[PDB]
Amino acid sequence: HHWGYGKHNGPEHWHKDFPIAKGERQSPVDIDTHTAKYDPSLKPLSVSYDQATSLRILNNGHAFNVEFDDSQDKAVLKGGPLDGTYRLIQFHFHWGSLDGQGSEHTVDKKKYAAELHLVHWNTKYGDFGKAVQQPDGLAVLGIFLKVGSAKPGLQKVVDVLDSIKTKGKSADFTNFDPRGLLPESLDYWTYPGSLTTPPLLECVTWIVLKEPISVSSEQVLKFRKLNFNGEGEPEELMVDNWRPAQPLKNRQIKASFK
Ligand SMILES: [N]S(=O)(=O)[C][C]C1234B567B89%10B%11%12%13B85%14B%1158B%12%11%15B%139%12B%1061B%12%112C5%153B%14874
Ligand SMILES: [Zn+2]
Repeated sequence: HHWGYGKHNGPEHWHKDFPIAKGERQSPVDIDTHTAKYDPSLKPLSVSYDQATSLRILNNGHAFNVEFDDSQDKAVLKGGPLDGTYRLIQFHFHWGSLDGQGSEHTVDKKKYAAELHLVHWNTKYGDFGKAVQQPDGLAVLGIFLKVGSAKPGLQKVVDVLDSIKTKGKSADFTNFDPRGLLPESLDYWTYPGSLTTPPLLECVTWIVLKEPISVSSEQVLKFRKLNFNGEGEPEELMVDNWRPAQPLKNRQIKASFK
C-alpha cells in the first residue's frame, strides 16, 4: 500500500508515511499575482543547456523521467534567486485527466493542463542524494503547459511513451535537447518549498516561469495513455498525478518582473 494519487493513497494520505507533508514550506502553492512582490534585486535566470546529455526515459509508476548525465557540469541553472550552480538531473511532468487540471502550482487559482519540472541539484553538495538533505539543495524550474499549438520540441518525448507504457519500463533516450521545452520569456516567480512527491523534503528553491508553453491536444493525450500500473496488472491510466496547492504559511513569493 504505497503512496500514489488515488482515493486511498493520494495526497491527503501522504502525511501518515511522510509527516513533513504538513510542514512549513510545502509545495506546490497558489501564486497570488497581486501579492507576489517584484524584487529588483533578483537576477535574470541563467539556463545553460547547450551541452545537456540525456540518457534515458523511465516510467517510475507516478510520472516519466527524462534523465541526464549529471557527472560533469554541462546543463546548469544559476542566477535568478540562486547562489552558486545547480546541475540538471532529470525532468518530468504532472498532468490531468482533462485539460482543465493537471498543474501543481496555480496562478490566481488557475490550473494549467500540465506542468513541467526540470530538477537541478546544488553542486556544492556533491550529489543529488546529499543535496535533498539541505534547505538550498535543489532548484526546480517549473513551466506550465496549456493546450493549443503543438510544441515541436516535445514530440520526441511523446513518441517514445508507447515504449514505456507501464511502471518500471525504461528506454534509452539520448540527444534530447531540453531547450526545446522553454518558453520565450524567462520572467519568473520564486519561493522556498519542497519536493511535491514523497519524500516531500523541504529542499527546493522553486522558480516558476510566468509564460506557459503550448502543447497540442494530441501531445497531452499521449501522456494520458501511460499507466501507473506494471505490465500484466490491471490498467490504471496515468492521469491526475498532481499534488494540489498547499498552505503558503510564513512565505513570500517574489517576482522577477514588474
Ligand atoms: N515533483 S518534484 O518536486 O520535482 C519531485 C521529483 C522527484 B525526482 B526522483 B525522486 B527525485 B525525488 B522523488 B522521484 B522524482 B520524485 C522526487 B525527486
Ligand atoms: Zn514534479
